[PDB]
Amino acid sequence: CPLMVKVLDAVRGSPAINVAMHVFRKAADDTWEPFASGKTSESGELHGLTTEEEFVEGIYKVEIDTKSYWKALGISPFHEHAEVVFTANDSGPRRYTIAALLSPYSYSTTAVVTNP
Amino acid sequence: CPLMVKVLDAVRGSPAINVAMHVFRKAADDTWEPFASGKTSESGELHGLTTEEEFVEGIYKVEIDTKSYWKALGISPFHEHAEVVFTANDSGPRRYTIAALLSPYSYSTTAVVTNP
Amino acid sequence: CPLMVKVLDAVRGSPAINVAMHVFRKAADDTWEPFASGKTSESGELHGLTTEEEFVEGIYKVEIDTKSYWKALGISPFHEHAEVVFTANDSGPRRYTIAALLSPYSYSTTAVVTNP
Amino acid sequence: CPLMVKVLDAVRGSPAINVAMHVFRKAADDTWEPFASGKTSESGELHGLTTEEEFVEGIYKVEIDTKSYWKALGISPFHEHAEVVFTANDSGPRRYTIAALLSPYSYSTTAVVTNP
Ligand SMILES: Oc1cc(O)cc(/C=C/c2ccc(O)cc2O)c1
Ligand SMILES: Oc1cc(O)cc(/C=C/c2ccc(O)cc2O)c1
Ligand SMILES: Oc1cc(O)cc(/C=C/c2ccc(O)cc2O)c1
Ligand SMILES: Oc1cc(O)cc(/C=C/c2ccc(O)cc2O)c1
Ligand code: NA
Ligand code: NA
Ligand code: NA
Ligand code: NA
Repeated sequence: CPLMVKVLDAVRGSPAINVAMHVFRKAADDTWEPFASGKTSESGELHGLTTEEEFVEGIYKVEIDTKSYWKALGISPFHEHAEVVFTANDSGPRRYTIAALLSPYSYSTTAVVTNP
Repeated sequence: CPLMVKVLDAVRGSPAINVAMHVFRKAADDTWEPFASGKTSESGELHGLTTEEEFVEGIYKVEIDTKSYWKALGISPFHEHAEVVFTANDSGPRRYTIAALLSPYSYSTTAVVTNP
Repeated sequence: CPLMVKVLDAVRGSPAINVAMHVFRKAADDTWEPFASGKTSESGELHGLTTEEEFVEGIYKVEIDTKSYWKALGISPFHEHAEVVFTANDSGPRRYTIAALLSPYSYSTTAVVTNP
Repeated sequence: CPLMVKVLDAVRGSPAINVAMHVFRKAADDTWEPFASGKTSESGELHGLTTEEEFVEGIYKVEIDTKSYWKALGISPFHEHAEVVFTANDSGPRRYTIAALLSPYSYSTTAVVTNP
């Protein structure tokens, strides 16, 4: 799994389940092209977004729909989404885990990058 | 101050000085219109971005050039930038402080929203 | 200010007001000796904890009563308290700002250390 | 696994490997009794600290030796350790994952609490 996203809920102390996210890749004309999308599982994880062959060098954006998550819990949050923009694979293939820890007015995000 | 941004360095335990950022506002066609910009002071703060009259309801994006900050310290960071996307002023004017705490592979952000 | 503590609420997007904390200093027998205390102001800040002359080399512990803060909001939090343990003044006086960003099941803390 | 701890490195974008930690439980006389200890694996995880039978209701403290971790990388960090103090199992048995995201002058920590 070259790209995995894990989302945690800092209010409830749980994985953030059924969180939608969209991945984009910067095109040659500097526009954001749709790349992949999905929803987190009961473990707060989204696996299977891409493959080694498809996940080429580039600038990628993961846009996590935190707003819908909070609104479904009756909370009016601050952010429209949490987004993570990064260059991937520019020194050869790597495995990326993007983690996001969510609160209504705050988020933290980190990356774990491993060389297979 | 209708909109202030404060940036902190989690590696050195200091304000993040001379950090550049642009602020955009979403246009009716979903493109990002230039709205404000600047760089952080020696206190890690950027004041004077906008005025109360100009800062009306909209979706705003603060795009913080964290990559240039880390590169100046000889550190190859994960993110291209840190971005904070939020609706502002939908219930009339508020004062917004956006804080960002930076590490090479991670950032945390929070908002303090106060009614004038 | 030799030692200041700032506390933020990640659920409500506000300073964390009226948050109680005690500061201890490690004694020669490894017990924690009372050193300072107070509660945060309407700005979420606690100033005036110590003076430069009294604040010498030692291991200090700031114990922030986050549990009482969340319980006052009807929220059952995870932590008994947030604690920040650090050596201070080992290279002579410095000014320390300890910031804590609170959620019910999570907290983040950072330090800003400045040379007078 | 009733208690698991996961530690991540925000500077290097990696699991925090070989991080020592000590777990204590508050005794009837309000002292901290040694409860368990171990070191994180190559995945940054420490499993097997305790068992369902041993992990009774109580106040627990996880003290993560972040100082030695940073010093081994040539970094003089701010904190002596990162500590997590919490009541466990007071409504019946739960499974706890404690996560900590480490930087030299900052740490974030969260808990995921699940009912088996
Ligand atoms: O506490 C810490 C930890 C750590 O990993 C690095 C530093 C200092 C970094 C640094 C790099 C380049 C430069 O021109 C100046 C600097 O201070 C301080
Ligand atoms: O943006 C958010 C999110 C969220 O989950 C809760 C709040 C407000 C909480 C609250 C609770 C008790 C009280 O007396 C006052 C309060 O404001 C605001
Ligand atoms: O651990 C963390 C995470 C994070 O996202 C922010 C902070 C501190 C933010 C901050 C905001 C306003 C202000 O006047 C001062 C501040 O330090 C601390
Ligand atoms: O306090 C924080 C802040 C933050 O941004 C992330 C975490 C947890 C991240 C995480 C990453 C990979 C994984 O397999 C599991 C995880 O829990 C904890
Ligand atoms: Na290359
Ligand atoms: Na409105
Ligand atoms: Na010294
Ligand atoms: Na009980």
